[PDB]
Amino acid sequence: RFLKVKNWETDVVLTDTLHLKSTLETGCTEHICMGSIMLPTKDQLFPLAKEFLDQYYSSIKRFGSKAHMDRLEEVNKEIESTSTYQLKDTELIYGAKHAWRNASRCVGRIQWSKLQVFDARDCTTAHGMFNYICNHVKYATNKGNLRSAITIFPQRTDGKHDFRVWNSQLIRYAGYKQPDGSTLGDPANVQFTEICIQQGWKAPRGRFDVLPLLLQANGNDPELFQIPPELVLEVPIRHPKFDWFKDLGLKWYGLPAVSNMLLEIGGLEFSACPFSGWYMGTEIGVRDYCDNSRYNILEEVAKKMDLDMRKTSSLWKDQALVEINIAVLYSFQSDKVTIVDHHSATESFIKHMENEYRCRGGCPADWVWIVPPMSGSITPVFHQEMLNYRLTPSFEYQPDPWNTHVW
Amino acid sequence: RFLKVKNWETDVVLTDTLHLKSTLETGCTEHICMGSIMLPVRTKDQLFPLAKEFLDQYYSSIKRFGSKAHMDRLEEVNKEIESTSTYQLKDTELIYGAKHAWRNASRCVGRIQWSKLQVFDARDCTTAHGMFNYICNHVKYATNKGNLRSAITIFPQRTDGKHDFRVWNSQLIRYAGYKQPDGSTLGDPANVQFTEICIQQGWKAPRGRFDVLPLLLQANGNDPELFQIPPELVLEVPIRHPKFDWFKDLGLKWYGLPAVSNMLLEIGGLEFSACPFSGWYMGTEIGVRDYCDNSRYNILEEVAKKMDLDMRKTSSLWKDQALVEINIAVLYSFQSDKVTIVDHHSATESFIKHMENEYRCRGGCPADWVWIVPPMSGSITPVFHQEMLNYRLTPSFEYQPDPWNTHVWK
Ligand code: HEM
Ligand code: HEM
Ligand SMILES: N=C(NCCC[C@H](N)C(=O)N[C@H]1CN[C@H](C(N)=O)C1)N[N+](=O)[O-]
Ligand SMILES: N=C(NCCC[C@H](N)C(=O)N[C@H]1CN[C@H](C(N)=O)C1)N[N+](=O)[O-]
Ligand SMILES: C[C@H](O)[C@H](O)[C@H]1CNc2nc(N)[nH]c(=O)c2N1
Ligand SMILES: C[C@H](O)[C@H](O)[C@H]1CNc2nc(N)[nH]c(=O)c2N1
Ligand SMILES: [Zn+2]
Repeated sequence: RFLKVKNWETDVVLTDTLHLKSTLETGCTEHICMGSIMLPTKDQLFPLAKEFLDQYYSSIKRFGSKAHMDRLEEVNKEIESTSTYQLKDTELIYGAKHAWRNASRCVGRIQWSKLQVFDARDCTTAHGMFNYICNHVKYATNKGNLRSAITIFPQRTDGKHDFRVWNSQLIRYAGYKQPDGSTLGDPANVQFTEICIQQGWKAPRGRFDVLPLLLQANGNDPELFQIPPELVLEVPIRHPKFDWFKDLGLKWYGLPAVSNMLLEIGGLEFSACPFSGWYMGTEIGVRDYCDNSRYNILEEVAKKMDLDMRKTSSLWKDQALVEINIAVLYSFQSDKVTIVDHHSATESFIKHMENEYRCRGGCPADWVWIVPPMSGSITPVFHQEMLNYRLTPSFEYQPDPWNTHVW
Repeated sequence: RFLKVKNWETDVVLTDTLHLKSTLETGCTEHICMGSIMLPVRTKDQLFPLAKEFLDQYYSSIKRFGSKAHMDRLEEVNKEIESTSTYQLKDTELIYGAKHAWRNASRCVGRIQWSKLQVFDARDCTTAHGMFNYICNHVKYATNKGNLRSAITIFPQRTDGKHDFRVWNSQLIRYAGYKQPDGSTLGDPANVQFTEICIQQGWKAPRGRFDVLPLLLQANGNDPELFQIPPELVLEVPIRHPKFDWFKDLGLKWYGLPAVSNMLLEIGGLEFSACPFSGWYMGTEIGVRDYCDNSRYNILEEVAKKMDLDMRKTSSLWKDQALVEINIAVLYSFQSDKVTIVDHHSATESFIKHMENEYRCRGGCPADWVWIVPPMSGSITPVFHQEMLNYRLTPSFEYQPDPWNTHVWK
């Protein structure tokens, strides 16, 4: 059926048909919605490859052409002979860009077409991966003028020769469980921070220690590598009015780079495909700094501001939250490091949504993830009905490597 | 089938079995989620089974399932339906049904209070004047001079669909809205259409910024009638700030009693089209939505100016800063005038405790994440980190089309 999506702030109604092309399951049913759940053969391969190629040739205005038929049959024969196939560079680039385009949880998709794709399919060792990663980090960082990019390592074969980046993000801070029972550094990485130790790393036992890369090539055991400190751009956090802010000793990295997801293109699976863009202010100030299970710094900032913390009704938590986020955006803009505020980011997404509806007939979006973690209703996306569904190519979650690896 | 729900902040995992008793559809499919969509005369046939389900639930609740009383009631109702095409609920069943419709309301964060609902039986009402009296008594009871008490008033159920009882107002108390020929709006933009209907029906509008609308009441399917709610019964709170003396000069105020009056209460197959209910406000409803929505009073700018914030670039978060102070103002004003109100931190914390309790004693708690998470400071409230399952259980409250779109004028 043809579904319609309305914006209750502007009355604008959009009709969605793109969902009719969805193939994967959402996790919901006619009786139950699981919209807030974080994680809901040669015979299988060709139809997938066919699906992909058809849309590829359709995008290049050559659907049903000789070239299309030729390619479709070449891949077909290749699969029947090699149980798999290889994507042309042009197809790989198209696929990576569309996987981003179809990422329902990403609010920054208005940038989808500008993706720089690095073909790392000729890689064979961990030192090789380290080289490709350093180059990606340096390219995307661009002295502070961040550029979107993704590096694609060799596709899956027999499931035993998988390339995998063990880190969840190329750049993250370590976490250590102290005697006090408390946590030093980022609590979210405690476990990983230990697998590094349990592997050889020499943790400076610090609050903000950039973790090392744990690279896995061809299924072998992962190796560690220190990212050239000179390549890891960091920003000191200070408030544009509270001189005492710098005394908190807070800093964060400028390059957000997810490295544990799986890129699926035409049936082929790329288990190591780290990608990076740039931060939206709230990701750091609200989630990394204020989540109770993270650096949880609200009380500290609350105290230094001297606001009544006796009653929650004084909204001291809210007041403190705003100041921390103003500081983050100020520190990044002052160090000339790319970053976008939730107001600007959400405005762009709405524009992107309208473009996608009139050009592709729709745009899968996960409201739960798209609406910012603070000031939700004062951003335009809060009032925008959204339809979530899965389209391929796509980025998927996958089990951690240390829970499936056979040393 | 068992369904696990996890809180990523506490790692506490809960198991849901209650969904197995869900019957109504959600709108979602196995290929698409419609979780963020605002809006996703029965026959004797589909009536007794609906009646049976409810009665079994009721007798099981009082530990009398299978009792002679339980069996006799089923026979009584069956005979009634086949004999008259419908049936009448006993007072006890109505109270149980009303409380559970609230308990099952997936979009309500105030459910920890469900068992404390005061139910007023207005099923003997026959005229609009009759309805007005019942509503006035409800408003006075619930207000209780500022110490708000939850309540619901239930008018006669639907019969053939042509004698419906309806409260045309969306809320018992709301401010009028007026569109100016220059395109601007005086008052609350959200109530312009209804305000026009009221004027056309003869209401003499004072055309101000905060004029309490009159009640438009429909009884027995007849044309609706206008009634002014006694001013002395409408509790209002002047909004001021604890530190900003200029805030009060913004001339802002709001009523203390939120009273939804356009929903349909479904109990055991019976439909009650007029069932106004009220509780008390959570601060953000007024401060964030009624005052700051671009399509409502939209006071962000004026407030940001007076605070002299840097409004040249959004990156200064002047909207966020102004938003917090306005919400501080709302909470402070209500508490000072001793009118019940709850902040979002307290309300969401209570909901989490309610939800965990329900999972243990009931086996589940349907919840709509999109609606439960507050419209400001989302992630610093426990609910943001709580996975929730949304499904429909009956008794329940449902939306129904606006009466002016379906009413046959006499
Ligand atoms: C251009 C700048 C970009 C911005 C402003 C942006 C912003 C966002 C934000 C705010 C989120 C939510 C993060 C979280 O809460 O964990 C997100 C998620 C995501 N983005 Fe983007 N993004 C950008 C670039 C990218 C790129 C380059 C790709 C891939 C090629 C991408 C793929 C995704 C995916 C797959 C998710 C969901 C990840 C998950 O489930 O953890 N994004 N993005
Ligand atoms: C004790 C005070 C109560 C509080 C703090 C509370 C709070 C809330 C809030 C914050 C919402 C969302 C409002 C919106 O964004 O439009 C809501 C919705 C709702 N509540 Fe409660 N509530 C309370 C009492 C009640 C009562 C007495 C009932 C019924 C007997 C009830 C039934 C519902 C329903 C059905 C909805 C959804 C209405 C809609 O879809 O517009 N609530 N409540
Ligand atoms: N802006 C981002 N954001 C995505 C990565 C940063 C994000 N703030 C983060 O820490 N994501 C983690 C933590 N929670 C997610 C999960 N799925 O559990 C992954 N990416 N980009 O390429 O520009
Ligand atoms: N706290 C409430 N809140 C619900 C009523 C107030 C709410 N803020 C409101 O104005 N609801 C309207 C506007 N949006 C809803 C809709 N369905 O479109 C109804 N109720 N209570 O019983 O205590
Ligand atoms: C339980 C709930 O799904 C979870 O807390 C989600 C909510 N929305 C989110 N939205 C974004 N962007 N990022 C997140 O990590 C989350 N967490
Ligand atoms: C489109 C989206 O569903 C809509 O804006 C919803 C979001 N969450 C909400 N949550 C509450 N409590 N109240 C609302 O009116 C809404 N509006
Ligand atoms: Zn759903």
